Amino acid sequence: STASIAVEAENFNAVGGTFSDGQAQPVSVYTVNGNTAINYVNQGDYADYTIAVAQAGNYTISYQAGSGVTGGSIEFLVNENGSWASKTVTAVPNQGWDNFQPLNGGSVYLSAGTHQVRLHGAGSNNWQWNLDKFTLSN
Ligand SMILES: OC[C@H]1O[C@@H](O)[C@H](O)[C@H](O[C@@H]2O[C@H]3CO[C@@H]([C@@H]2O)[C@@H]3O[C@@H]2O[C@H](CO)[C@H](O)[C@H](O[C@@H]3O[C@H]4CO[C@@H]([C@@H]3O)[C@@H]4O[C@@H]3O[C@H](CO)[C@H](O)[C@H](O[C@@H]4O[C@H]5CO[C@@H]([C@@H]4O)[C@@H]5O)[C@H]3O)[C@H]2O)[C@H]1O
Ligand SMILES: [Ca+2]
Ligand SMILES: [Ca+2]
Ligand SMILES: [Cl-]
Ligand SMILES: [Cl-]
Ligand SMILES: [Cl-]
Repeated sequence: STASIAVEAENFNAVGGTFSDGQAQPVSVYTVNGNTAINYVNQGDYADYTIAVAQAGNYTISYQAGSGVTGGSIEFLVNENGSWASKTVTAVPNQGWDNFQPLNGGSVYLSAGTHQVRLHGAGSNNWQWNLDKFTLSN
């Protein structure tokens, strides 16, 4: 029942958000030290991903995330029949914008099938976090 699904944060299907950050898109892509990541993530911004899951299970979520402020949090949601369902919310340690560190994001039950997942800038700060990737492990 072991399984591992790595998702590159830059590989979102769509991004969204109201915060006026002056960029072409509400969330942007950059590279640092060979790591391609999303940045300019503000409060209320989000990134959507479509994920195929062959093996049903209670997956553990790990993020390769950094932040340069206090009050950034990653909320992981799944779109369940046209309504977003909040799964976990994880504060991101303030250890530097480009300093990605493994971050435990809790667990989420995923059935065998295809899931729309959203990562949302849920924290209190105007500025939230940068993200290299996340992994779902069973
Ligand atoms: O004698 C007094 C008077 O003197 C006059 O000469 C002055 O004009 C003065 O006026 C004051 O001046 C300052 C002090 O009080 C206010 C007053 O007007 C004024 O305060 C400043 O106001 C600015 C707007 O005009 C700003 O708000 C400024 O705050 C800063 O603005 C920028 C720069 O540093 C940050 C700070 O908030 C902010 O930058 C953003 O910071 C984020 C972290 O908080 C983050 O780094 C953002 O960048 C992102 O970082 C990572 C995630 O995504 C990317 C992205 O680049 C990257 O990977 C960053 O943009 C405020 O101090 C008279 O009183
Ligand atoms: Ca933004
Ligand atoms: Ca990446
Ligand atoms: Cl990917
Ligand atoms: Cl939680
Ligand atoms: Cl769950």
